[PDB]
Amino acid sequence: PSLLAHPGPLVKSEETVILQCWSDVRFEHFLLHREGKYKDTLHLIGEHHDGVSKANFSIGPMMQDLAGTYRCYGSVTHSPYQLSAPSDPLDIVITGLYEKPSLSAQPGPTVLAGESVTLSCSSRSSYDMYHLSREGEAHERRFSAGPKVNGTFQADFPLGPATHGGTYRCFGSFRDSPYEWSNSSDPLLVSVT
Repeated sequence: PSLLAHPGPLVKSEETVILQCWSDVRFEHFLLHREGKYKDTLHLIGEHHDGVSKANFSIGPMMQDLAGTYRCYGSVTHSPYQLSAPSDPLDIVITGLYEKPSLSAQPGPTVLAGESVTLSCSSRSSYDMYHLSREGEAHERRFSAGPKVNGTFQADFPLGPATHGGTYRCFGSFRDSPYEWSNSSDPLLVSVT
């Protein structure tokens, strides 16, 4: 069973996101499970169309307790449901809780293919961790304040040789609450020619 967030895993406080469970395997039920100290499971009757089974879970107005790692399971029995193998884990985080950092490009937003571009994320408020996100991509990059316990005001993300353009966003977070992030910085569209 596969699991993906719509429109994505970064969820603004109090908004809602949809986590969709789907498989080729015709499951009558789908159980969306959240790990952690707020572990829980949601259940939805499956739906089959072009030979595929899927369920859309609406993750209620985003709240801190709803953030964390999720996994779903297909099932074909009646409660207690006999569960299939879990999907790959998917982290969901709540954003919009702290002052957005500033995001900028060293060469600049417009660069030549093959030339190096570096993004800097900064803030007058210290963050223990900075996150660099690119629209359309799952992997995120991180920069830690490290062992030091008083956060850091800046994070540089060298992207290396420009290859394809993209829209970037960065966020700050604290060590004691890793799934809770700041408001997004203004998006930075990078163009390569």
